[PDB]
Amino acid sequence: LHRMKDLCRYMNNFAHAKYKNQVVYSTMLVFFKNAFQYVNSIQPSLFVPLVLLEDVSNVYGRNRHIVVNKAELANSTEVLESFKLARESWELLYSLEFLDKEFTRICLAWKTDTWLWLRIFLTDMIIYQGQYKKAIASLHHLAALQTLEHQRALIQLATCHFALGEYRMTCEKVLDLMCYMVLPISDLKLLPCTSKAIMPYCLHLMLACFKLRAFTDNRDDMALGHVIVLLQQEWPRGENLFLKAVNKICQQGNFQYENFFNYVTNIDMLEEFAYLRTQEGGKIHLELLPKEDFRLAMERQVSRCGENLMVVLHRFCINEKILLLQTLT
Repeated sequence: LHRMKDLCRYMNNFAHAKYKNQVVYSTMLVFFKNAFQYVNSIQPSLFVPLVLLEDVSNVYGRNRHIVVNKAELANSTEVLESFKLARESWELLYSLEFLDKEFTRICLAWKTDTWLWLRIFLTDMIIYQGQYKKAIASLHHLAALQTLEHQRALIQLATCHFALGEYRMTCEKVLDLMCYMVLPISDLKLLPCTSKAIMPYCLHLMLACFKLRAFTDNRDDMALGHVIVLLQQEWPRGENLFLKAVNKICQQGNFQYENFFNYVTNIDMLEEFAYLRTQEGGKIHLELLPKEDFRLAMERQVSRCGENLMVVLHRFCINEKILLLQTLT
């Protein structure tokens, strides 16, 4: 590819059929070879499927990189190299004008559906590119052509709908995503189509969305509730954000997040809320219920310590689908 780049550099910067034919066809075979390798690595069912995502790890805080662990993908280095080389092949195909035209021709001559392997590989290059609308269209193409590949389509739609500032369509796609994910448990990521890597990513997605929806100097209370509920995930990393939420509630003093004692299964949450209610965290009026009934409800909930966190978080996600109304901001 780079020998051709030097030779094609010379043939492009300035019939000359040989150079253009080489730059198209040699790239054509190498592009299908590398794309076949990539989609034989990720989503291997076309010849656990893997998906090229964008995980926002810092929810408490041509030159793109894929953050894939060596555990879920032990051959991640050369798979990433093959994806990069095929992306460069596609870029060099569409870069030179004659190469662009006759590559479009040769790809149109074969199955323009791009099957599923080539279609997935196009979705992956486009998501890695930084452009998400053609990625979303290619994922719709997948869904038309197509937890197996439904997990693939939904999770890729989620990461292409995040796209730096949508924050709602991602939530809807992800909510429809766990509907297929039933299990009792900061850059682009490549995670499998299983719960272990998709559930934390989806929860971080909702956490970031509701964090940006909540801390906007407004009086939105439901967003604060969603924020606290999702923050239970991965303690004690959410310590500072919970402290900020407590300070905000002390400033306001009108927390009305009914169904509160149905999702908040954390001892520290309840101890802090009781701290706020006695004299010293202020005298903060808390409508956590849909005087005695309040302490009585906290006494029921301290008895529910444990209650493995993903089960209750998934129950919150599926039962309270009305979170899209607060997600509108």
